Formats: sequence, structure tokens, C-alpha cells
Amino acid sequence: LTKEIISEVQRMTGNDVCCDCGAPDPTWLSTNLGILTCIECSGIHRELGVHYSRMQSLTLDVLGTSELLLAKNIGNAGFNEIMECCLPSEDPVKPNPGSDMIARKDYITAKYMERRYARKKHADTAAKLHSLCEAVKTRDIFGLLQAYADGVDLTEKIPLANGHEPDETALHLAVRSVDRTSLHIVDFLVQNSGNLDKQTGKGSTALHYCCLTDNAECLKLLLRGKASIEIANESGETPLDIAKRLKHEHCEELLTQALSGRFNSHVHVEYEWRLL
Ligand SMILES: [Zn+2]
Repeated sequence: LTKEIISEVQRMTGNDVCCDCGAPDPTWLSTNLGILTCIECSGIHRELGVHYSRMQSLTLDVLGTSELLLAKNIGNAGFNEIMECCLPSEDPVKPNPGSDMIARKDYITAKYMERRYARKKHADTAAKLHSLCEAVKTRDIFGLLQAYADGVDLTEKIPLANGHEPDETALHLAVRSVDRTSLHIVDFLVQNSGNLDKQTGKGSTALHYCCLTDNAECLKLLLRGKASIEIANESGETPLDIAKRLKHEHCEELLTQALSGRFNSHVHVEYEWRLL
């Protein structure tokens, strides 16, 4: 299963060269970005910290299918189309397979931390948030990626007109609007948001939302991201309380596992991998 998704990921057009230096056959995956790098560039990404890039060997390490949602939907070509859109013209800034560590470090820092080569699309804040909102509603992963390239705050409230509760973020919206074909939209937000605990005007966190609709797959992504299970909504309920009350067994079992400090390592989720 995971092996079949990995071979698919490796065969994606553009995934045959390291995202950052061109080295052939990259095998290191940045799970929150859906891209593949050579081992050398991989070493620099590790230094950036999990708030920027979470590395794992695609062919050597054991992975939960949930960690391949982004790899399956993004890929080097698509990612670089946005992140290297403004790479210098007559100034060969991008490292090549023979480049030293100092050179990869300077480029990788500028590319990912500074976003020096990304296409800055939107005319700031207001626009950025609106595009993020639309990207989620249309389930467009590259639209989410662009918002992230523009440096949008993924945890900020979005200009949503008919939200379920006031002050929803893109994560609240994503959780209640994605399905088996679009879990990766929720995943992108979970792996690139520093705070998965934002609350609606009624104190609801994305976890609460998951329990209200018995969305166990989104719930699994959130727990993997260590969203806090003890935050209560304005009525005093925690997500576990909601799950019990509505009798949503799967959600109850998952939250109870987490509550007892025994939650899953390699998190698998039901998704339309389309590997037939
Ligand atoms: Zn490389």
C-alpha cells in the first residue's frame, strides 16, 4: 500500500530530480511540502526546523499513508513552479548536484525561509486571506501553496460569508468541507500551521468540528499534529464530550487513545489514492 503510493510518488513527472539542486533520483521527502530532495539538501532542510520542513526518507523510512498525502498531490515540478518562479535570470543561483554544503545552505535558506524566489502573487493581507479561503472551497492544493508562498498566516480568520460559526480559520472550513478525495487540503493546513487550536467565536477548535460531523480521518490528522484535545468550547464541551454524546464511536476511540497517551505512530487515513 504505502509502497505502491511511494512508487507512484517517485514516478511523478518532475520527481526524478532533487527539488533544490537537480541531483537525480531524490529520495528524501519533506512531508509538509510534498517535495523530494537528495540527501545533501535534505541535511539543510533538517536544520530549518519542523516549522519549515519535516524530512523523512521515502525509500528507507517507515511512513503512515497520512504522510504521503502531500507528496501525492504536490511534487517538485508543481512546487517549484511557484517557489522558484522568480529564480534569477543571468545569475545561476540554484545549486547543482556538485555544489558544496555552504552553497546549498544559502540557497535553501533563501528559497524556503525567505521565499526569495517565489512568485509573490497577491496584493497583500486582505487579498491573501481571500485567496486562501477560495483555495480551500475549491480544493486547490496549489492555491493553498500560493497563499503559503505569499506568506499568509494560515491560522488567521478568513473572509467567510456563511460560516458555521463566527471567526473560522481555513482549518475549520477545510475540516467541514473536505472528503475522501480532498483530505490533503486539510493536511496541508495541519502540517504548516503553528497553532492547530484556533477557536471560533463559540470556542470551537477544528477537533470539535471533527466530532460534530464524525470526521475521523480529519481527526486523525489533527491528533498526529498534536492539536490539544482538552480545549473546551463556550458550552464547556471538549471534543471527547461531543463524540460520546453523539455516539461517534470512531472519534471517541481515537480521542480516548490520545487521552491515554497511546495514539498511533504511523497514521493511516482513508483516501482516494487512485492506485488501481
Ligand atoms: Zn539536492
